[PDB]
Amino acid sequence: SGFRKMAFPSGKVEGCMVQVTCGTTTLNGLWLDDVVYCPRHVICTSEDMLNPNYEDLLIRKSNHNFLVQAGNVQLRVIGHSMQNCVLKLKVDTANPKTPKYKFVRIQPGQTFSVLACYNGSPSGVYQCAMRPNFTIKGSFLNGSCGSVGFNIDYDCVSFCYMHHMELPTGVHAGTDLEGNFYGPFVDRQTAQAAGTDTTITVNVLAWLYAAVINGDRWFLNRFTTTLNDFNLVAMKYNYEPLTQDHVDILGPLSAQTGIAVLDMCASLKELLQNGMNGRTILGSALLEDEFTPFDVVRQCSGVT
Amino acid sequence: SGFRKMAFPSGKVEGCMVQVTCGTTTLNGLWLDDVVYCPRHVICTSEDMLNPNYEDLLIRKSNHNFLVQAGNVQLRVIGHSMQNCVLKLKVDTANPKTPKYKFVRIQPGQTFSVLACYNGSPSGVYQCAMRPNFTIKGSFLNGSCGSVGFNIDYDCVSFCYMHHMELPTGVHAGTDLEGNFYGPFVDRQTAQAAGTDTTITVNVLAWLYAAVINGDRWFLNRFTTTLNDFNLVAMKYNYEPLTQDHVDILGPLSAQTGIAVLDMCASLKELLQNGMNGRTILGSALLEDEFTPFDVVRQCSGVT
Ligand SMILES: *CC(=O)N1CCC(NC(=O)c2ccccc2)CC1
Ligand SMILES: *CC(=O)N1CCC(NC(=O)c2ccccc2)CC1
Repeated sequence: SGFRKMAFPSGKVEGCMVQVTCGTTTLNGLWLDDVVYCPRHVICTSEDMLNPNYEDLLIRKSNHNFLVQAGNVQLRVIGHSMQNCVLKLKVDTANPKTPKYKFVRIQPGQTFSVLACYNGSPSGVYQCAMRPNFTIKGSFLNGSCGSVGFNIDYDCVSFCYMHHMELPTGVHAGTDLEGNFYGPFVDRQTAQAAGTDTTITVNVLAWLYAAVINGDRWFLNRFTTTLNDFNLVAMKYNYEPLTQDHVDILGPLSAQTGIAVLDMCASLKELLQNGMNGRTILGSALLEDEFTPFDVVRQCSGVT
Repeated sequence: SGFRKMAFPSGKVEGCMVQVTCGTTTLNGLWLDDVVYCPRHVICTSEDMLNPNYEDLLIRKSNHNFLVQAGNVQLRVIGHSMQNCVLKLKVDTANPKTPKYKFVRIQPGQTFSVLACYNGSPSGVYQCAMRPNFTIKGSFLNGSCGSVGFNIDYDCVSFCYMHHMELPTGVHAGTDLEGNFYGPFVDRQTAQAAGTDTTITVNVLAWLYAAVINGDRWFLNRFTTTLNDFNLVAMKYNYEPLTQDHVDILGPLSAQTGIAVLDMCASLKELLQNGMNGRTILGSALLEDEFTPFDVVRQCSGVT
């Protein structure tokens, strides 16, 4: 029993983190096979970052200007290219610790672990979600750019995120590992405001299932609802619309608990309308939305 | 910016987890040097667990009854002893992945990372605290016993916890790595009830500092208090008494923010008396008490 916000074990990814220095800027790179991936803003002076022309800035850079250090050993750079907003530094040595890996582009609502690094050294690991506004709510200080987000399927690491930007509101923007930003954000120090941070309805319901499975049941009630009725209340409270696809995805948790998805919807409706009344659910005073249905089944069944 | 519940990177500990089977019971062991550490209840039948005599049960066990598997390779057991509530299985091979390590016994209020494992395989990592009642609030299913709690100081892993027991109330009890239970708990299926789960006052204050550092400031007020006055309000709300030692420990966060510890005490007093009024602090609707002052400085300065 018990239910915790849980990160993937980080060893496989720890084995891929290096330090990248270009001029006076140090941040993190990802070493997979003979390629090191890093944010292209490594080539910027703080000055450049106001309106950088990356193709023009890159012309002034040679392979020998990209200092790549794995622990205390230097790596030899034999090539460099820009793909979107990442640099790919080709090195003469394949990472001997390369795990099986994929590059995946996740959807909003999907969760992943972040290994926060500084100067290519891991500081900690925590669980995130891609927000509906395509931001993430991270912990990232100067030097943490190039930290990555990942899922693990048994022995295969799926890299979904590389950290690039803090918005003036203290939320975070980055890319997939092809260097394409999640959402409308750019690697430029400009006016960029996040949209509405809506709540991931399907994740909340999954977490309500996790609560029942673990003994927290006070919020169960005698009511049901419809998708359309529920969605009226979702709209008013800035929750994502619930689709039949979301209902279908919650089917296994429905099966295990014997609580129909739409009955659990009626519980969530009352919680939105009435509040918690100073009570808690799995040690939280608000409705948690950074557990996917997949996360809940994984943790409640003990997958490794 | 940003502040997240953050676990230590888990690679160093992943490299120490093995599977231990005695009869029909499988759980996790910790392989450091040529010793595998595991809960002595591995030798129990579910039946034994009502009133086990461990010395008598152990007589019926030989080295060859302890099946120890590191990934897919079996380890040869050449010795076994009981120390308190752990078994030490001597193996003929030193773990080549042994990190620098210590065994430490932590105090209530101190935090640590747990690497949840099943059949010697890591499933995830999360941050905990030793509760004032000497329980922890974990996520532990059947097969997770022998999972360990740790801190990392740069390159040295300090092992503080091994998972042994779930109480009927869904909270968790275990040992240090000398096999001594935290608190009054025993490895017996009996009536064991946790005491008052009081709030770790010094941790809450540390987290309030983390909030100010990261821009969440609405709860700052025009008031101050005294240790004695604050402690009257702490008592009523089941908070640990605040000592001068705790004030001294918060000094650096005091220095950095320029908010006197006793002013921050007056903020915490008003929050206890008035509630959150539907507002949040670092994305939480309750006062977080599983960040130590040390955790807050570490994360806010980016130590690796
Ligand atoms: C995220 C990361 O590690 N970095 C990106 C930000 C870099 N610093 C700056 O360019 C900067 C900070 C503040 C004002 C102006 C410029 C450090 C590396
Ligand atoms: C924690 C862990 O991995 N284990 C301890 C509990 C073991 N199961 C039992 O002895 C048991 C469970 C339920 C009823 C009776 C006995 C599995 C291993």
